[PDB]
Amino acid sequence: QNITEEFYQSTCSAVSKGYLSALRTGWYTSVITIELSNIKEPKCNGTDAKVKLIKQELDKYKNAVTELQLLMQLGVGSAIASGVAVSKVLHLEGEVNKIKSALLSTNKAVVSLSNGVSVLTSKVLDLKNYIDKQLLPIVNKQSCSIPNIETVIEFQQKNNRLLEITREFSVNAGVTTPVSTYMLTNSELLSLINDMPITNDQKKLMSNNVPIVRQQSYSIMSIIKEEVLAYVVQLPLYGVIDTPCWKLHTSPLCTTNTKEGSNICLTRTDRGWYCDNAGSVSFFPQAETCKVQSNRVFCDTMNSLTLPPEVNLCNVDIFNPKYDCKIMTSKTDVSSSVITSLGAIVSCYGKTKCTASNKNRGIIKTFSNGCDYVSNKGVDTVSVGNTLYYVNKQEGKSLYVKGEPIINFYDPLVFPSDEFDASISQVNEKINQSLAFIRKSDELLSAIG
Amino acid sequence: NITEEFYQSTCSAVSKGYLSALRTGWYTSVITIELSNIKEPKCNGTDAKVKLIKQELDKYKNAVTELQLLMQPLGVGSAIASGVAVSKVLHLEGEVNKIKSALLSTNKAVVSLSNGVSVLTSKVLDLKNYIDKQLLPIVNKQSCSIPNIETVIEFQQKNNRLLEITREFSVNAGVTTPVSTYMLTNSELLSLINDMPITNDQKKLMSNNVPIVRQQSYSIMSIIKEEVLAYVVQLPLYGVIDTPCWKLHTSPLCTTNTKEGSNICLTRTDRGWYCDNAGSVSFFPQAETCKVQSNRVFCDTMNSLTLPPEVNLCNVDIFNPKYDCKIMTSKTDVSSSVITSLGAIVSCYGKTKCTASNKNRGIIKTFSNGCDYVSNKGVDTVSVGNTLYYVNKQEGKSLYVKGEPIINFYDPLVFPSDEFDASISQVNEKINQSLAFIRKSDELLSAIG
Amino acid sequence: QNITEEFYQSTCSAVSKGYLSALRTGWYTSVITIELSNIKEPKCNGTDAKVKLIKQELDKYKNAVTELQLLMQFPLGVGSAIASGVAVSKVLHLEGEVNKIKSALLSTNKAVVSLSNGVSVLTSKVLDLKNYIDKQLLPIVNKQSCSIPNIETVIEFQQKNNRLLEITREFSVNAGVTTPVSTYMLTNSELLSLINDMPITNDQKKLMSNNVPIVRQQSYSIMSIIKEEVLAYVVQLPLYGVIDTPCWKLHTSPLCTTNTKEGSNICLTRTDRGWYCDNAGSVSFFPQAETCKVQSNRVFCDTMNSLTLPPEVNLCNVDIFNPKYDCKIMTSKTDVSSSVITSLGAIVSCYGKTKCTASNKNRGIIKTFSNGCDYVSNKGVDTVSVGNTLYYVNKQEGKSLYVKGEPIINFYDPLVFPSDEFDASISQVNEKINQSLAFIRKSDELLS
Amino acid sequence: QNITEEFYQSTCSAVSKGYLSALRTGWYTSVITIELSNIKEPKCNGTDAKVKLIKQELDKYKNAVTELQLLMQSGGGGSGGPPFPLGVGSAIASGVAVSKVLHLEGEVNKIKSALLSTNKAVVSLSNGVSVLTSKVLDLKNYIDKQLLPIVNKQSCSIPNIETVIEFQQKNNRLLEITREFSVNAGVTTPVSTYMLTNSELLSLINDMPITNDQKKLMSNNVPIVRQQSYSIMSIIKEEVLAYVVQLPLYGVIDTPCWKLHTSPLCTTNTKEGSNICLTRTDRGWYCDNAGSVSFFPQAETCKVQSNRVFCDTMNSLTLPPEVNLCNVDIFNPKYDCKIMTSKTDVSSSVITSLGAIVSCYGKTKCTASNKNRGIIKTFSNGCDYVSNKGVDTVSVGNTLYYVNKQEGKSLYVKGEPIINFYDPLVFPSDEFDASISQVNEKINQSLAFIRKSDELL
Repeated sequence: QNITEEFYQSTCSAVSKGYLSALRTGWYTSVITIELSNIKEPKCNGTDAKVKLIKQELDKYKNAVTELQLLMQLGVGSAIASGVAVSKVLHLEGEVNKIKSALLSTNKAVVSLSNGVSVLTSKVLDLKNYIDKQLLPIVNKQSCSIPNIETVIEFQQKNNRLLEITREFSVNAGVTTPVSTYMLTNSELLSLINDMPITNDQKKLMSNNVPIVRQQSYSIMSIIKEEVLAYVVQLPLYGVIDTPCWKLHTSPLCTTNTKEGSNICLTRTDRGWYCDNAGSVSFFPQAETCKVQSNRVFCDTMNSLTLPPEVNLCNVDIFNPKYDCKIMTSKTDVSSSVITSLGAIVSCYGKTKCTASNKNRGIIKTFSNGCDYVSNKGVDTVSVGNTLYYVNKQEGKSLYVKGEPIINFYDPLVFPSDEFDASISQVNEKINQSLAFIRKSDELLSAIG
Repeated sequence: NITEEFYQSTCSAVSKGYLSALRTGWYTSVITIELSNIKEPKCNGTDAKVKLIKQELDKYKNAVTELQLLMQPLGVGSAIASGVAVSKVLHLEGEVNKIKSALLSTNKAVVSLSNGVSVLTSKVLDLKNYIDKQLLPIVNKQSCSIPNIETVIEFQQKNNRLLEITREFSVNAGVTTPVSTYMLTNSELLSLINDMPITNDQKKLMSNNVPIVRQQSYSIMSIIKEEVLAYVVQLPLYGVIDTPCWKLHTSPLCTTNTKEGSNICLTRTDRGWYCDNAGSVSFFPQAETCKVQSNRVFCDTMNSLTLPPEVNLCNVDIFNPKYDCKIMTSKTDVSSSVITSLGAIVSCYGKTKCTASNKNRGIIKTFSNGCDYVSNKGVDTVSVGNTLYYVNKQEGKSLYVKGEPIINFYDPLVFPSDEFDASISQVNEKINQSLAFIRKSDELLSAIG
Repeated sequence: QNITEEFYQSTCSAVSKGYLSALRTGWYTSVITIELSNIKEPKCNGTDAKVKLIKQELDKYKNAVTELQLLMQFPLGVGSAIASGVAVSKVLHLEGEVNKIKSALLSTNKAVVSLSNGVSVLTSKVLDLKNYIDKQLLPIVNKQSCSIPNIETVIEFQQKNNRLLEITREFSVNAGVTTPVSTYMLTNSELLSLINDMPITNDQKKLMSNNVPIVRQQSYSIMSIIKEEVLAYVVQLPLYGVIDTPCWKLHTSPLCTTNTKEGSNICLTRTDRGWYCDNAGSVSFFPQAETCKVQSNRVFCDTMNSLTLPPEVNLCNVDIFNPKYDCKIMTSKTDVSSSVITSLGAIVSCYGKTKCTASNKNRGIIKTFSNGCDYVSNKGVDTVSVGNTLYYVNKQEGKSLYVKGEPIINFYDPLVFPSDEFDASISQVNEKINQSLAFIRKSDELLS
Repeated sequence: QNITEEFYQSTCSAVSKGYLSALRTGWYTSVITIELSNIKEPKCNGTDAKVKLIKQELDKYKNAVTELQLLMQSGGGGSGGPPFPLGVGSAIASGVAVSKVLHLEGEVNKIKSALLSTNKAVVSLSNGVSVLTSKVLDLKNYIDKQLLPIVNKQSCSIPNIETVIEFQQKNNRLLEITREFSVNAGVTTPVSTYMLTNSELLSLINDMPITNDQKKLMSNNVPIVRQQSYSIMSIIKEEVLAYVVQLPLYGVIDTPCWKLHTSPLCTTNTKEGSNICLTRTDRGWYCDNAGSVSFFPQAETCKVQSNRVFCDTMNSLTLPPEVNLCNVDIFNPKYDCKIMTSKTDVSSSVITSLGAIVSCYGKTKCTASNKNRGIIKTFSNGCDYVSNKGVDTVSVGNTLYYVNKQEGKSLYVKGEPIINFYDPLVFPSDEFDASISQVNEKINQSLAFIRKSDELL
């Protein structure tokens, strides 16, 4: 493999490349079912120790049932419209029954619902069969033939799943992310992925990264009726796979020459993850949304902006004519560090002491005032002020790109020092507007001399 | 049962499993309408029913008048030359009389005409009977009996077919295709199919695909003389049937190696329908010259090429030695899509958006730059740029043939880049030529010592 | 509306601007039904003339029903237009669906119905031959003794049956899919009622309602099923997702040199002629002339017959040598006189001894053309005459402008000009010229 | 359940009306106790398998108790546990106050006596605060009776498998309670069924001193109540474990609410940087509240059921009702509508209660489509609105959004986008926060400077 990183001394930024995309574009929903002997209710004259335990469990099971019935009843959207769509179909009368019939002969079917959706169906727990067979004869009459100890233990363990489904939805109000292991066993998810109408490339991918698939899935609680508990599991579908990705890291760029509170600072405002997606670039500004396993980036495109491919030119030539590169400005000469994919960017301003260091021989570099970068080869920690940032130790090849820090090119009298969201062109229009005051208030003075 | 293979090497796909029905020849039959001779009313009465009956007389008379005017890499065919031959004989002296002689006592007979043209003939409407027995009796006398009201209504209905046949001929120079229920009702068309020198399975074939027969038939106005209207119907004769047909779709195949249009492009040009036929392959290159009902394929051999069965090897290995697969080359860096029988070929080039999507799930593939394929297995639409295509949803078995796109074997500087219809060998002729020059004139530059 | 045209003297091509888009991007399907009576040929042993006329029409109805039962069983791309409406057709083929629509319509003639593959469609009962036959016609003729029918019953049944036969006739020669959707398939009032009931914006309703003929052209009628005494056929209507974006039309004509020795000229023709409409930040390009239909200043096109181009395609009109987009051209040596009549003008390519003329209906010849590519507005011009061909100029009113400049065929050296290129570009010709220059200069340094 | 929505073209913003308030206005706190055994660690020699299992389960019980002691001393749960103009609260401030009273003298004993013949009582504390008090678990009774004569003696008597099993289950709730606390420094949200079973919480809701309408609202929306409730570890002493539970109190109910969605409003009149932008910034939830309008600007301090909006006023501002006049005329006289300006030409879509807002700028593929019909509108540059009338998705670039398919009626209010009235040569585009009037000033300043400057030249 190859993950590489370039550091642009001119812009105090770093682009780390070599990653492969896997972006969520679509959803697949499936219906999961637990089938309950709700009909059950215990009464009998027997009072063995082993009887009490089964009666206690029946109250637990019967409680979870009654509670579950009460519980039944930036770019903005709703993530779970697909699952809620299947949930509302399930409430149509007999739609639940279609599932029961299909799941009579095996525990995994493909039922086509009334809205023309063909969805995987799984029975994952058969509590009606266990109770009605091994339990109901025990506690229906009064002579209440006492069970063996293994039935006390077995019913208790089967009932455990149902109890922690109900615990989950007493605090989640029906919708969880990630979908939990009681919601769906890892073994069941693996069998679901194996049965999904997708490429064999996708199936291998979803199986390799089940933990990621969990975090990007939704459990949506649907119905309890006709002795069936049904909930929808909504899984990610990655339409984009193996396009190039790259991550942008950005730190402030300031003037060190002035030795006061008055200095101009400029920063690339467009950091985050980047992906090629259908002839454009999908950009994820909250890099908190993109999970990375190995060199693969798993993002949900619902959290992206779509940008023209020319945005990549702000990493080559920040002053290019083709893309209006976005920057911010401030007058805060504050030192900080940004740990990158296999390196570290340091901005060191003021009287702060900035260290690069190695766990075998202590301090191995002192930083000048200004913006600098070090590779993760021969550096373990980077210290800025009272902060010790450890550095990522993933293997890869780093590169230092030398250039004049572009903050030097700006003339501090006329610099718009407090631009929150501006660009390279927005800043020059502000500069030239300020020189407009300069020529006009000057040659007005040249009327009397 | 329809199957499909997509060859990724050559950006093409074959749809197998269809059954031939090829137009081998023609069957020409003569259709007669018996007409009373024009007798202008010569009657004075002014009841509204006489006015109405006279009005319909002039529609009839001005229709006989209109028909009197009317009577007086591929090959290049003459479609109705078969039917016109029969029409030409009827124009002869004493031939229309032969039709009358054989049709006094039947509504159908086989008549010998002078040129050895012995053709079946049918009398389909007898207006001379109706006019001379019921109508002009009242209206040809100097003072006219004023008619039945039901005679007014019935005469209009009887005359309707004669008027409509005249209209169809009058706006079509006398030749009509498809053949309508006015030239030939479905009752008579089925009757004629019962009496052709075809095998019974061919009689069944036509009698079930009657719309197809009509589309491929002609109706040639021939003569109006001797109280007789006659026109020639030309019905297709399907002499080769139930033999295997496969359809070849092809799409452009280009390198994406460089950006900014430095690419070379290659496209198979043999796209169309192929059918086994008497030890050869009939090739129909204009997929409109074929119709498809169910898994059947009605093609017209007149628009066909006869190819040796070795042409099929181009689908197996495009660099086979026996057949020289027709290819074209250009630099067309545009995106396109072909809907196959149970899939879609996508040739996504440049920076276009190309996706396959499912109606309930959303985007499920996002194609990379190059030639790919999706099957209708869980795919409902393909979108290329702004164009949205719908895939066929028939039940089928589609196989992806992995291989290397042969546009990469070719060097981008030896490539004859604008050849309309060359072959693999004709290009390798020009690669061999353009190569041989450079090595010589570069080795000629060696001996400057 | 304001229409403008510019003639680019440098590329022998004019661009008409100012049209307004209506690009069909999706389909809507409706199920149109005719409720039938399906009663057998009658046992009434009767002879009166009004009985005979009724029997003739009944066997017309029977034959039409049986005729319908037997019905069932270049840089561009390729699709199936009716694939959307064939979805709904085969939903109907499943038992249960026909009963659904029958229940929804036995009390009212218009409905919204949810078919079981997940589609909600408007459905209409347009003709009810069941209850007419069963209550006016079946009574008197299902008995061996026939009551003689009324005459106005004979006239009316023949009128009602007429639509069923006409729809049968249309389906019978068109394999069961028809375009345009006739007035027998859907009368004008029924269409405007559908348009009202569509879940479309209140603007698209105005567009379709005021362009009913064009909606007919880009629509389909799909014969679907007969059973349960119900005839149903699916009607598929255009949905113009793109509306009122700017559109423009590009006209092109061969641009050649004029120097005189027959067989010693190089030619060069822009090849991107067709319709262009702005569409979702790109340019949809309709290179087939037939596909786009122009009514008023509006251009109706089917997006499935289009190629999507980067917006920089438009720069080919202001600068064919532009850095960004490689403009598509073809070359040759075969130069003939020919004219292209534009939206509000005419391009004349006059070459050789051919005489070329523009003339007014009163002033006679108002222009005589020089050899080479030229233009003339439709202002005070009625006909253009190139050789023995007389073209008429369009008399649409609009403003036009003559962008003067040097024909680019002049810049090219005839002795290296690639004169065979069929589908080439400005840059492809540039590559081939630089190549042929090098070969000649290669042999020059390899003569020394 | 008549949800309706209007879209204002002039300001690029839609309002959903017809929701019902359920506002959290205050807190109810109740004390919950678990009786504990002061059992010393097993004192006997025993090696039977079942003696081992009971010994282990006692250690889990004993360890969990010293763990809970570690919480109640180091800290004790007593903690201090926002956008542009908002305030800053202290959620557990109410509950911790009751937690500290329990550390006083005899307040533990008042409860212990008050919960002797019952397991639910009312205690009036040493400060006059009357709190419901519930004993949920009695481990002292079980450990001392069924469990102590085994461990007490010099040689352990072997227990049953049933005693081994039943103790594992009685012990369980105490351990899970200790787990939750040990991982949260003794303050937990939401309140779990371990902290408080649905049986206990619905019984607790009934006994509370609140209206009948409040009881109905709370007893139905149990998960929302759990999400909005805190559980504060308080004290372990006196052989009693007691923790405070802080429940939301809905003092405002059934008043009308509405939600405002906004999007950028950018001039399309030019190419690339020449465009200038306006955007309303008062988006969020509004509810009529005591003749004022409570504004919830983070719409996710609110949770939404059918028709019903559960907001928390700690994240609210209080506004005069004239604020709604911003949704009929952004240039109104009474209230100064707050906006923001920029030069940011990137497309964006908002999903509303029953519609979609699309801000298509530059060259994005902005599109709204249907499951079975395909694209039913391609947006052109500007700010447009589509309802969910047979609309299932909206695509902006590569991003697919699903429209709300809520059943309701939608109104498109036509108007001139106000961004077209502003002179782009003298327009201010820095404003993180500004009002309509504040922008008119900065334009009055600039245009009146050129009044004087035109004079002198």
